[PDB]
Amino acid sequence: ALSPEAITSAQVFSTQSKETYTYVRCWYRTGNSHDESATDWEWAENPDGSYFTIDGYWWSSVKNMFYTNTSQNVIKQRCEETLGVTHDAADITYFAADNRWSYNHTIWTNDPVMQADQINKIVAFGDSLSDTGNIFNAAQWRFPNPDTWFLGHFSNGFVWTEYIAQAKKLPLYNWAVGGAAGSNQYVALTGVKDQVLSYLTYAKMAKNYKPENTLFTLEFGLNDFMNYNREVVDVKTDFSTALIKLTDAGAKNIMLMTLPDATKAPQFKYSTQAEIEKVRAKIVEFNEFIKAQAAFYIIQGYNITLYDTHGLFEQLTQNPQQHGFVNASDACLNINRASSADYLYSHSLTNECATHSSDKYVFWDVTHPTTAVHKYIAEKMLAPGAGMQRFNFHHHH
Repeated sequence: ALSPEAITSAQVFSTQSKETYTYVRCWYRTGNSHDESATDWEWAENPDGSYFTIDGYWWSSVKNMFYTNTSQNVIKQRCEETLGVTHDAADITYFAADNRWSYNHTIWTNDPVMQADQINKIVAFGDSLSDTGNIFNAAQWRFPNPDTWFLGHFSNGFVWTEYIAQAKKLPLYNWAVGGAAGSNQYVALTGVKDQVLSYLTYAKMAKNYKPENTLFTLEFGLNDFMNYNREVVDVKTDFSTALIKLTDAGAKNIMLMTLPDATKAPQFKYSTQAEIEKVRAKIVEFNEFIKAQAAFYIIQGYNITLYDTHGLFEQLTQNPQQHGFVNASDACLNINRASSADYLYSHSLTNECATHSSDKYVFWDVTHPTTAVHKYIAEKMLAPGAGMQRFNFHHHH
């Protein structure tokens, strides 16, 4: 496909010189709880009510990104003042757009010249456990259905990387691509190493970029073993290639996680016991490769953190009450089958899930965890002595 070395320094100068402007689309949850995924938007405004604009330049290889010097905190504030949402689950997100026909484009705040060693952004690689909108924009906002899945997330709200970024007051730049059944119809199945290569081309257009100051998150293989029936040896090769690529490019801070036992998801109520054991054995074997890769990069001198998401998902499915949940075996939504077509449609919650609330359910659909589970994983990764102390964070009064 495309590599950072294809981009010349003449092209970097030429792209950075094109100082233009764009508008910001402020999205918000219209409902007042995580049970309701529906979103709406308004354009960001200045304090006087006139349309807000950001100066900067655009760059892409095909999937445009806007680079600005306007701080991420300023943009969020402008969206919060414009919408004036008075409910608790506003879950506001913001994107660059010239007009109503444009899709959601990431805004990247360029780094300053005066830079030390503090973490100044989060960069996510992964699948439908991390995706915040990449398959959604490729599907022209049809997949997953925005009435039932929260604006491009394969959940009813924020994913675990977004809650980590909120807690650390950092921006999150997502490269994760949802590989859920039916995703292959919008973009062809590419490796996590292709997400690293795509990232690297965008970071080459960024100003004053120091990859040692990025917190990278990497989770892959769930969709590869669940529906793309990949072999452990091939996912191992794609995973290790990606880590060689990231660390050769100067990454120093990486967060890794084991895969949860996918076979516990409600979709496996419609599977054979043979398919259960086959999928489980792949995960168990691949988790041991994730653990070895982490220990290898710790000995090489990198700042690695590893989180046992698998151990947590066992505890959650074994005894959901012990962790603040009520149900760990059923889909909150009234979906009684495993079909790719179901992501194209809106669905009601079951009577049982409307009674307990989606915050008490482990699973949102037949595959994916609820936003409450994502928030729980983030809380555990954030806990004192759970590993994040090894990263250089800024303090905020």
